[PDB]
Amino acid sequence: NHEMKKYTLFPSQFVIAAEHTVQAAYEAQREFGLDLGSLQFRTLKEYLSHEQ
Amino acid sequence: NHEMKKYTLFPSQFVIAAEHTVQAAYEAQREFGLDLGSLQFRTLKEYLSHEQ
Repeated sequence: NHEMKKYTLFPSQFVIAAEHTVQAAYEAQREFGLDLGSLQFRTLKEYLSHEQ
Repeated sequence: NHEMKKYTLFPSQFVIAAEHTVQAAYEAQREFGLDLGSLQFRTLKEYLSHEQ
């Protein structure tokens, strides 16, 4: 004779965020000419894969 | 978020001199025919690099 079984699967989620202010960004741009938004964006993008 | 720091540098100095009298120099030149000034200058130049 024969028999049958079954199994299941399901995924999960993740979430992250970053914060910065206008005056700090303006001061950094005036002094060093750096862009904070791109820095934080790339940092989050890298950190997600690293922790995965 | 991110943080920054600072570091600094600053150099130093050195000084060295040589001395020879006239009486002893003439006596040595008469007796042996050497050159005290050139020998002293060369020794100074060598030792300056050797000490560093």
